[PDB]
Amino acid sequence: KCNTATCATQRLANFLVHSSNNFGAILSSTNVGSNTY
Amino acid sequence: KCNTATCATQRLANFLVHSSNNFGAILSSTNVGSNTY
Amino acid sequence: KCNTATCATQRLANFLVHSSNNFGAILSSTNVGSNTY
Amino acid sequence: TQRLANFLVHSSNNFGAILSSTNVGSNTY
Amino acid sequence: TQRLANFLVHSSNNFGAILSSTNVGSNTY
Amino acid sequence: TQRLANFLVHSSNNFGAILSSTNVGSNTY
Amino acid sequence: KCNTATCATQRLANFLVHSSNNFGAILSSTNVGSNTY
Amino acid sequence: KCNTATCATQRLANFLVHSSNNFGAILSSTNVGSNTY
Amino acid sequence: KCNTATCATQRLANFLVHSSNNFGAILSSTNVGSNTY
Amino acid sequence: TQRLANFLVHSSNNFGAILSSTNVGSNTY
Amino acid sequence: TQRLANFLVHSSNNFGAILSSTNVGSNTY
Amino acid sequence: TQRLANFLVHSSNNFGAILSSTNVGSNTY
Repeated sequence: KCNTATCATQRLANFLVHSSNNFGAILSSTNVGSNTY
Repeated sequence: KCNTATCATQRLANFLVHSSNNFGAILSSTNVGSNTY
Repeated sequence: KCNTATCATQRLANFLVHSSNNFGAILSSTNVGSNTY
Repeated sequence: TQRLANFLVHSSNNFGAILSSTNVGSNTY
Repeated sequence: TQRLANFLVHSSNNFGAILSSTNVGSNTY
Repeated sequence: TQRLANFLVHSSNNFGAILSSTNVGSNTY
Repeated sequence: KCNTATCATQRLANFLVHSSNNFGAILSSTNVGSNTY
Repeated sequence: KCNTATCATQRLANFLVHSSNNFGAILSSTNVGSNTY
Repeated sequence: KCNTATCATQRLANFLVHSSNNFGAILSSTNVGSNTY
Repeated sequence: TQRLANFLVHSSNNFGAILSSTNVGSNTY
Repeated sequence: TQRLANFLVHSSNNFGAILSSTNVGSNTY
Repeated sequence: TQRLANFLVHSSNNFGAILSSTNVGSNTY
């Protein structure tokens, strides 16, 4: 390939595997800036 | 390829796998800026 | 390819797989700016 | 035997500038 | 035996500028 | 035997500038 | 007057004299909530 | 007056004299909530 | 007056004299909540 | 001797909910 | 002798909820 | 003799909730 001069190479292999198998109950509440009076 | 001069290469391989298999109940509430009086 | 000079190459391969198989109940509420009196 | 007398006088005299804001139960976004 | 007397006088005299805002139950976005 | 007398006078005289803000129950974002 | 019992008296004499004699120039600007772009 | 019993008296004499004699220039600006861009 | 019993008296005499004689220049600026960009 | 090449691609794919507020020069009272 | 190449790609993929507020030059009272 | 190459890729993938507030030049009272 670069036999003679100045050859730069960045090799990036990124693999992401997000898996959620929910055989059940997940409950979530996000209350940002909310208020209860 | 770049036998002589100044060859740059960025190689990016990105693979993302988001999988959600919900065999069940997911409950979610996002209350942003909301208010309850 | 670029035997002589000044060759640049950005190689980007992006693969995204979002899969949701919901064999069940998902409930979601987003209340932004909403208010309840 | 209750003898009750209540006398109330409210007197307001503005000779200038009044600015008022009340937000019982508001939300400003 | 209840003898009750209630006297109320409200008197407002503006000689200038009044500005008022009330938002019982409002939302401004 | 209750003999009760309540006398209340409220008198406000502005000769200049008044600014007021009240937010019982508000949210400003 | 109240020789025997339970006499109450509130005596209020209020006198207000606002006088402005302007032998000259008064300039005033009230800009409430106004905006200039 | 109240020779025998329970006589109360509040005596209030209020006198206010606001006088402005402006033989000259008064300049005033009140900018509440105003904005200039 | 109250020779026998329980006689209370509050005596209030209030006199206020605000006088401004401006033989000259008064300049005033009140900028509440105002902004200049 | 200027040789100029500018290539720009903007690609936006919403698969869900987007809420946006911009107040360049506003005032909410 | 200027040889210039500029390549820009912006790619945004929302798969969910986005909320944004920008107040360059605002005032909320 | 300037040979210039600039390559920029911005890629954003939200799979969830994003909340953002920016107040370059604001005032909240």
